[PDB]
Amino acid sequence: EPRKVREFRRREQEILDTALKLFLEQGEDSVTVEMIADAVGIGKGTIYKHFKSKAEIYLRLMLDYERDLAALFHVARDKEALSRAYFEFRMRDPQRYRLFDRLEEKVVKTSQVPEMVEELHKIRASNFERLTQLIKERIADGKLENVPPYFHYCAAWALVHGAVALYHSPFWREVLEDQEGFFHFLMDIGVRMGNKR
Amino acid sequence: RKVREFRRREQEILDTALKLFLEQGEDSVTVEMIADAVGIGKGTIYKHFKSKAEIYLRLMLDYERDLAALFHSRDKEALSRAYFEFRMRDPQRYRLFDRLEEKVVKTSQVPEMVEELHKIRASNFERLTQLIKERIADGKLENVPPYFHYCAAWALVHGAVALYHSPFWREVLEDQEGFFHFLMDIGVRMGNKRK
Repeated sequence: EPRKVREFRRREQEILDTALKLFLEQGEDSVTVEMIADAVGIGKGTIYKHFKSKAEIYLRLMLDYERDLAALFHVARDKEALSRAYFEFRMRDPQRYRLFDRLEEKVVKTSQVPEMVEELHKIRASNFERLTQLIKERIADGKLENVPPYFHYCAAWALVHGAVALYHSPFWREVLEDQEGFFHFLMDIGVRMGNKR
Repeated sequence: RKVREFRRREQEILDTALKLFLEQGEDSVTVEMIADAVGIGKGTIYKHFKSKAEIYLRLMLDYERDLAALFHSRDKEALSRAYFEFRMRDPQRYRLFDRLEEKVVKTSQVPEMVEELHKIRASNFERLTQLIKERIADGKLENVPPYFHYCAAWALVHGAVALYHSPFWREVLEDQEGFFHFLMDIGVRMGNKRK
């Protein structure tokens, strides 16, 4: 684990953590590589050693999301607890969720960075298979109703999507007085959704 | 009472404006095109609808009155299910109405109808809150603030409508009518108390 590489990776990560933060505070189309560099304490030449364009930063953030999801699914693990962790992971960062929805149009569906996008789709396919495997196992264990597994997949997607929209609604955030009470209620809903009667 | 040369026609004007709105996008549809699809000239501008905005508001007002009629018609579970069915049928109309919130409702257009829309939406909000409170009191729903259940119903419906607009749904999901009733089961079962 040489020092040179540990410290290259650590800077790379600060670049990414800083870019996301700037993207979410100011709107991604404002933010340049240059501002991300100034935010981190480094210059043009240095940031280009890690990312040659904002688009590579964009895709790398989404790849890291997909790798984080992959790591959550990676022994007879507790599938109920994994279901809860899956919803918590998905609803943790609603701003990032919403950013990724726009990045889907602005860079994924254009292959501005074609090698990274090709990779993104393959890990997504694997995460899709991992999530539906969890579904099939909860069905086989009698927890989930025995309907096509994509029914539960689509339910989960819908719940996460509207939960994120709920958090972006001016009307909704004020009615939501106890926000962590509600969050845990939402997790319970997700784990319990489509449970066999 | 012979009044209904007007009645019949009005419902046909609305039914056809909406269809055109959803097929071609509302910004592109004119009263001219609506009188055309229905088979009339401009016996539509005295047919109520002194403008398209009045058609827009009428459609939203009709939607909220039908929602109101749902709550009026004893079986709280069957009513909960009818509510989700009502909200999730026609996701395209749900999306039109969302755009009209910004394009029409939150402006000075047709203020008398917007005022009425705000009132009956508050009415319907209170009837939903009340059904929730009853289901909590009757032990069916978990005893947390009613707005927990209300926000959760809003999120399910909203995410459902987006799902119905998604590349996934219309190309890989096979059994759409079974899925629909599965999603309504989920809404009815959301937040139920476990004994």
